[PDB]
Amino acid sequence: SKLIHVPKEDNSKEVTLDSLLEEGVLDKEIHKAITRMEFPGLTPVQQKTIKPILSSEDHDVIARAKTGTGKTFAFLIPIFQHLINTKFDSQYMVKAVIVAPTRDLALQIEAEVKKIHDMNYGLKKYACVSLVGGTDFRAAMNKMNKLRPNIVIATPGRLIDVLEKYSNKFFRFVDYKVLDEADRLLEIGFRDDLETISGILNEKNSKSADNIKTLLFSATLDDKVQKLANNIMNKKECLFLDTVDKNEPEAHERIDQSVVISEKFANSIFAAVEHIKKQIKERDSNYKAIIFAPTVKFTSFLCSILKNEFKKDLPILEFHGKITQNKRTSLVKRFKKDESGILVCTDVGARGMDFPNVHEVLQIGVPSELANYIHRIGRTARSGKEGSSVLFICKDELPFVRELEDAKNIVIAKQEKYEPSEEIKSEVLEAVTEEPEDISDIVISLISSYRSCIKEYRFSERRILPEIASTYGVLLNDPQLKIPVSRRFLDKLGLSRSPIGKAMFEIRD
RNA sequence: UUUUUUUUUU
Ligand SMILES: Nc1ncnc2c1ncn2[C@@H]1O[C@H](COP(=O)(O)OP(=O)(O)O)[C@@H](O)[C@H]1O
Ligand code: BEF
Ligand SMILES: [Mg+2]
Repeated sequence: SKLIHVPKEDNSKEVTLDSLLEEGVLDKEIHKAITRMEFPGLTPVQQKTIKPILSSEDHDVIARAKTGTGKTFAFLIPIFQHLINTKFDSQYMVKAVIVAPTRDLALQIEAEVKKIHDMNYGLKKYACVSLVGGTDFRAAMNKMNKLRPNIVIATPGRLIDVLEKYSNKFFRFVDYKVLDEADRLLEIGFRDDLETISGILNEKNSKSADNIKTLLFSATLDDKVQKLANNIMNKKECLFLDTVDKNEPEAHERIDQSVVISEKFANSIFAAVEHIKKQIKERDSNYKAIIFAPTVKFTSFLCSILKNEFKKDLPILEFHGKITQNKRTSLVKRFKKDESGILVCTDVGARGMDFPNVHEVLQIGVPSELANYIHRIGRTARSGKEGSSVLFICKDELPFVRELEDAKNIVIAKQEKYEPSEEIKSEVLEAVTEEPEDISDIVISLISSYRSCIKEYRFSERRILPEIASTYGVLLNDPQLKIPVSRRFLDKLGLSRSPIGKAMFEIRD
């Protein structure tokens, strides 16, 4: 299908809510709702995308805009307008399906729809229901029946669950599907699900298999996403609306980025603790930060350390996929409103989540995918605010920083070295209450995660894997100690005849 | 000795 590039333009006429109203693109009722939010104007992505999404042309839309620049309302606004435009047709049916890669992001988008409802009660008739995992299925279906929503927000697993059973009842008149964080939803592990979703919606559609228009939004996408999306894009033409230059880096330029390089992976823990200590002192505890970590087990561990160091100074919140969904939702609600605190999380929190006035994003180790560097640091410097980011890595992780330059054109100007004092090591290690078996579980989780990104980040396996494994000895304060394991375990992992494996593990069976 | 998420509260 034909990709029509509309690149970033410098001197184009400003689009406003009033101008869209006067032109007849927006109804008074949606104009009202957004106006009462009292935004200075519409963000570039909003100015660029609202009219084309609503256009009577037979096209799909792809939109790139940097983190925190209003992509959500960029699709919610025209969606509401479409509901108003067709308000007498199929009024009890879902007309827009919005898909997101995490439950908390889907629930956030639902909360944004609710903000529109609250700014004009006249829009409550265009109801919305979220379909996400970890919530009561029956209770959600009762809500579908009671409210008969025109907008569904969902995560892929639960949506498929619902579609396999109820696609005929609610989903035969869908006109739009939106993939928020589209590049993530088209990666392995989501792509098959999005193709299943798209296939069901297209099959069940009462007009035709090509009726549904598809909108793709992300801070990170290019021409290659069209290929990946080929099986789910129905229309003969695709409009690519870009608010970023082709050779311009996708990272938000307002973010003051730095990297702190240690000799050992474990030393990044001490570096982060000292950094947070300094920030709490210098900002007089007026400090709101997010710290990312590679695995669930390590995130949980890092949270324990940070509570011991800092719970007296600030709240420490633990956020990952093994936290119950009720608790995930309450901590998201709290961190959105809190002035200060530290959110400790996995990449569950890397994309989309809008926590106002985060001062700093910290990272211990590398993200789960290259693009997530940009999304992680984009949790700060949102909606015109300032922000900083610090990447804490060890020397053997440096090829990641080179790949950011080579692949994504991101050059981190501020780079410095770190070496922990014996004092900070003793302070941090003494409060660790984990048993050796727990430390083994934690470090093994790191070995497995780092192993899966060796090719992507161009790591040297022979250096990175022993370095990660050596974290076990460092945390037990005995550098020559190796991780005790069984031969069957080493066989499973695939390192039983390797010198790399012998440097990491001791076969204490 | 589940590597980030993602139905299985249908
Ligand atoms: N026109 C606007 N002017 C100022 N702030 C806005 C505008 N539209 C949305 N916002 C705010 O910007 C923040 C980030 O929006 P979001 O849609 O999450 O960004 P993105 O999805 O592009 O990362 C939200 O708090 C939202 O209320
Ligand atoms: F690009 Be955003 F932080 F959803
Ligand atoms: Mg977003």
